[PDB]
Amino acid sequence: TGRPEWIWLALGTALMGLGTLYFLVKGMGVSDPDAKKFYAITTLVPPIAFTMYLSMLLGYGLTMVPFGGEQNPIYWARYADWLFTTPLLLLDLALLVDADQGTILALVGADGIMIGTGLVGALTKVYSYRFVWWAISTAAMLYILYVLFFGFTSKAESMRPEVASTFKVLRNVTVVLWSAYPVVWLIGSEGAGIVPLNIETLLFMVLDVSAKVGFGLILLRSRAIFG
Ligand SMILES: *C/C=C(C)/C=C/C=C(C)/C=C/C1=C(C)CCCC1(C)C
Repeated sequence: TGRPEWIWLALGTALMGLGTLYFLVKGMGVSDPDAKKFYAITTLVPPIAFTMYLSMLLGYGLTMVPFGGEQNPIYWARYADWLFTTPLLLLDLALLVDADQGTILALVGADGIMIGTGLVGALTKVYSYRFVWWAISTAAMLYILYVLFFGFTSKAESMRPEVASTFKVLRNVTVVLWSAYPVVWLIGSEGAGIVPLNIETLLFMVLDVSAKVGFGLILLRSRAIFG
């Protein structure tokens, strides 16, 4: 076919593939057991994004959903990707500040609701209900951010400054990048259709890559990962 944003899918697959190998390589030359924990988790995040980007580049994970008088193109492979990568990122932040089991389970659960309702909204045919789902998905997100900001940050103070300070950088990159997603969804293909798919795809890879490979790098090159 050759859709305009394939170029962006091509750069997403590429960046994610590099990050994967570099983390893999760096992670298997590490003997520390906790370092090993963070490395296994993080190195798992980019490959999952890689395959989902590949398929899309190659033509899968796309479906035409009717609404607005149009047959709209929704890249659902995007959710099959985030469903597994967002909770692995949360877990990565949660292990850092020694979050409790209830917090994690709730952060991950809340995270399950967000990608699920978001997907249901991306699939919904009554135009206005799409925004209802989008609404529930976003509120689930605000709960997660509130927890990362209010809860986690507090427990990171029971950690060394090197640890509390690697966390606030990662928590900040997460608050800023996550904040953007619901807005992209809104003004683009899933929502208003103001921003065309090709610019939306570009916006999405820039965030996906910053939030994954960007997040991983900062985390795995830190000394705070060591037990
Ligand atoms: C590697 C991928 C990351 C860090 C993805 C983060 C994705 C989000 C924070 C997505 C959020 C969404 C909403 C708040 C509502 C509408 C639909 C979503 C799934 C785009």
